[PDB]
Amino acid sequence: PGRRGSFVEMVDNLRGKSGQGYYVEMTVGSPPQTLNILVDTGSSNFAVGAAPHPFLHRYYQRQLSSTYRDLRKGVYVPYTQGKWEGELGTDLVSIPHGPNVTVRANIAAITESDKFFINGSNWEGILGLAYAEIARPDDSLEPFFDSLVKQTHVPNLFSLQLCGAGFPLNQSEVLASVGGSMIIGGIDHSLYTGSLWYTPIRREWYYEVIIVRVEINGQDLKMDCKEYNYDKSIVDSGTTNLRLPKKVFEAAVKSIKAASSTEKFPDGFWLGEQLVCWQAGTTPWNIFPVISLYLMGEVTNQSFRITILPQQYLRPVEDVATSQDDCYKFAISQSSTGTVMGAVIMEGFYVVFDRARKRIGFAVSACHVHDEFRTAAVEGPFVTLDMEDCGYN
Ligand SMILES: CC(=O)N[C@@H](Cc1cc(F)cc(F)c1)[C@H](O)[C@H]1C[C@@H](OCC2CCCCC2)CN1
Repeated sequence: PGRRGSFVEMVDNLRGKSGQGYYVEMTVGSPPQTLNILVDTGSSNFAVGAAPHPFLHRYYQRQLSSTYRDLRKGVYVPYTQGKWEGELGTDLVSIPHGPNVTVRANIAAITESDKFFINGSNWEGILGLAYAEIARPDDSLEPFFDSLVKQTHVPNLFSLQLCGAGFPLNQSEVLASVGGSMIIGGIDHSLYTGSLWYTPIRREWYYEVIIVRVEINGQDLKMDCKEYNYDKSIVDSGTTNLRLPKKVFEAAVKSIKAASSTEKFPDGFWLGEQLVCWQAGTTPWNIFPVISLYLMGEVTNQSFRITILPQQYLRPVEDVATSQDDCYKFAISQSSTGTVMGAVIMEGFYVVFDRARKRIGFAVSACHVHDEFRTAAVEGPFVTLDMEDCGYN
């Protein structure tokens, strides 16, 4: 059958890009104050700029909201990239291109920050979509999505289609372009092709999953599967890269270098610091390998795999000389806090965060970037044994 799209009001409600984040429009307070908010499945606090900042064009003004409630408590959140400090309160919140509901939610009003806001990102806050376990100050601060589900009839699920352009976008182009969809309360069948395959959420804190095998162009990386999930593996729209545990990163880059060895790239490229450029239209996608991550299935002893292309893990960037060349940075990097399946990997797929059934679904995205010879893929099943042993304790 033809796939129908039943969530038209929410399709195309995101803007942004992998490097600076994808955001959704929200309103806070009464009368409504419109703010653009970063969608972050890797944290659990809803927070907004609430004081002037050189990178903010607007911010939440609590004194102008008749529905604001002061919780008289400070909050601090330290992320990988940056950090902020603020003041807790609650207020009425809505998503204009979302469900037609208004809920009272916890809001951290950011008063101080460091390396948090991004110049020209066009967002002024963050929506942490993960679970209360990782909320600051503690798990008693109910996250936004929990409030939404408790106060309304919205089903306990959301899905994300992050759309990478495959070329650079300046601030103006981001403003005028659609960056994807966040479907709150459902799955929109127009956003993917093929089947949805589900992996269990191991524990409800981050959106933690278990990787059981890694291949580079079909070649098994052949590491003990616990290495892939040391000390966790998470699905995170708030991180740009695919980040891998140090040892896995070292093995994967050695394999990616070997597969792409018809061209030599500088160390700075592989360290994700330096861009590489090709003459317009000549990027040699075919010399770079595909990367497959096998994920634990819902059926005992079954796994499935998701496969990405270099069009996902090579992130388009503007040249230092703004020429006609096509330039990119390598968007796979090392981590000391486990695997992070960031935005550049989520760009290949429509990802379903099925909280009700404690599982994450993946399907090939209808907006993934590819070429005439290869596409991203989601395939299965594979008979995989002792998959629970892949989890790190
Ligand atoms: C690059 C990075 O830090 N991304 C942030 C969002 C983000 C985006 C951005 F543009 C600027 C930022 F400062 C932050 C994500 O949350 C990452 C961070 C890491 O979780 C940390 C814990 C710390 C304890 C509370 C829960 C979160 C995994 N998910």
